[PDB]
Amino acid sequence: QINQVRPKLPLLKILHAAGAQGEMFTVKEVMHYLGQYIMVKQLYDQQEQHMVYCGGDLLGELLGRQSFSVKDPSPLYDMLRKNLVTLAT
Ligand SMILES: CC(C)Oc1cc(C#N)ccc1C1=N[C@@H](c2cccc(Cl)c2)[C@@H](c2ccc(Cl)cc2)N1C(=O)N1CCNC(=O)C1
Repeated sequence: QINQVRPKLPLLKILHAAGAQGEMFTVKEVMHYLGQYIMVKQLYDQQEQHMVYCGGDLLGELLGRQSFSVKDPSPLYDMLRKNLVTLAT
């Protein structure tokens, strides 16, 4: 057993649509399922594989924006700030 926290139903949907290893994880575990989700869903640019385009996806509707970069993680962590509680203080 993991001994960690469950994100809300829409966010858990992204992670399960990716194939997550439970319903209880840390920020660093939950966000790893986004990387595998995009790699399976191939939501990145043809020109820039590290640039992500979630427009029309559940992950995009949940982000509230069609795009972010592997070099700019900020809006993911902000979508977690209010969806997911962590050990961090
Ligand atoms: C899925 C595409 C976009 O990912 C990549 C492609 C490239 C290129 N060119 C370079 C890097 C990745 C990358 N970098 C990480 C990452 C770590 C920390 C922060 C962030 Cl934001 C990203 C993580 C990932 C995790 C969450 C998300 Cl939301 C998206 C992507 N991520 C991967 O999931 N990877 C890299 C390793 N092998 C794989 O098969 C997939």
